[PDB]
Amino acid sequence: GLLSRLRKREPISIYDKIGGHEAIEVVVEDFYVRVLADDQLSAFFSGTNMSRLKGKQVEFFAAALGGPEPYTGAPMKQVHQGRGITMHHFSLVAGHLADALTAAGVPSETITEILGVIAPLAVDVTSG
Ligand code: HEM
Ligand SMILES: [C-]#N
Repeated sequence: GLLSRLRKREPISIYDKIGGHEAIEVVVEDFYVRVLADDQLSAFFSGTNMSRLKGKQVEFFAAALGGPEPYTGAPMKQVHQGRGITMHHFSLVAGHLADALTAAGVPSETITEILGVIAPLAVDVTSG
């Protein structure tokens, strides 16, 4: 936990500094509200079990930012490949993530840091 890691002189992770698991859960919920209300994106998730996705994304986002959480989903390249996702789509999704972070009160500097961890994933997520 954060306390245990601090007693062992480990640096504070992005996960811990934005409020850990509960912060990620709040942000992911908001994020998908934003994504599904965007006409340019909603169709990608037609028929997708959103309850299930949100759970995987909470795990994935937590793990990526330094949480202890198990990621239980499939690899990014295999999940997204062939879905006709372009950098324009990727960027919109990253935009909604930034907007959810802002709405949750995450300092802009830390959102930029989070996008620096996420942006590289575009190589696996896009086909365009
Ligand atoms: C920004 C970086 C992204 C991350 C970290 C991410 C993460 C994830 C995760 C964890 C899953 C769940 C995989 C599983 O079920 O095992 C997933 C699935 C999915 N993602 Fe993404 N994603 C990203 C970008 C995008 C974009 C840009 C789109 C479309 C514009 C997209 C559309 C989808 C779809 C359609 C699924 C599968 C839902 C289903 O199985 O029906 N993702 N993604
Ligand atoms: C992908 N959400």
